[PDB]
Amino acid sequence: LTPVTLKNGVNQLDINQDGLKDYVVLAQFDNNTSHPNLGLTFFIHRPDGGYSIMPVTNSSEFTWFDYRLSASADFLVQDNRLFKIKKHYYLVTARKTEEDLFDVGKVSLTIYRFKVSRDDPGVPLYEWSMSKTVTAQRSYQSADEAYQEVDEAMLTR
Amino acid sequence: LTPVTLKNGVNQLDINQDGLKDYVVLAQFDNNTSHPNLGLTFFIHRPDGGYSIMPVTNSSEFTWFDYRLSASADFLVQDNRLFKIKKHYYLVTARKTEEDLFDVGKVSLTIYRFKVSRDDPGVPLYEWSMSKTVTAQRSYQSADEAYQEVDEAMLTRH
Ligand code: NA
Ligand code: NA
Repeated sequence: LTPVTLKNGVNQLDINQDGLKDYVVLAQFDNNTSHPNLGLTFFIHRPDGGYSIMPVTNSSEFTWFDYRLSASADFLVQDNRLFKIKKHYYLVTARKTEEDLFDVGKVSLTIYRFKVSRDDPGVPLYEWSMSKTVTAQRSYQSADEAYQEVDEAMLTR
Repeated sequence: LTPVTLKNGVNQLDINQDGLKDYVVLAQFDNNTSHPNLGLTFFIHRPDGGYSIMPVTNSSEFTWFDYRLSASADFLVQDNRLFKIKKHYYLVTARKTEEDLFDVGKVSLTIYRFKVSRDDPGVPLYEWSMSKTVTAQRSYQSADEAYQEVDEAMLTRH
């Protein structure tokens, strides 16, 4: 188990383990605040030379953004982070789940697998598909603190 | 006007023309239909080394997609294309404007120019800002056909 660090911009990773390097692009949306929201955009390299942009699950968006409560305090309400076991990549969303998002609180970790669907019309060819949601053991100020609990048994089924 | 030649994937182009290469990513949304939806995603290189993802104007999205009337249609209702005049880049959206999208019809061309809005409250730092919309002078089956009318005079403000 490795959490996967990402460089600003293009990261060449082989998310679907087929020998062609894909892109994970790490960028931020700058709309002029102290803590711009970082977003991840996934592009799967196709053998025909095209790049297939992956959707956000349960969304019409194609970039996975972090979320912060307002312009102001330095903590995350929602975060995303990539993990890898051997050749397999997993995307994990950490989210503060209590009503008072400002306080130290419970955090849910949603584990997504890479899923290829080749088959049903109108379904994405390449998507992140939920495998497991767990509640972190500790309460935290910032969602990203929960990733310190992620281990091999939590990612796999 | 010949459009900007994009390769599939990352195109390293200096969109705001400040000397730092930015990314224009050409990709497709594959959703088990007869046609992929082609999309452009823009990332502006910042001095601190970060990349700033540009929003789609008047939208919650961050990729500019082409659009068809239905899964199997062999024409576009909406397209986007990059052009360049001297050092400036212009994003041009072609859209079929009539309710009856299936028939040959009027197409609009919305020209966007690059705009920086620095330290301005809650406004995107980097955006495509509408310069002008023009109605193409011929009616077309597919919106991308109207790019044949694009020229220097259409693109630049002065
Ligand atoms: Na790959
Ligand atoms: Na630039």
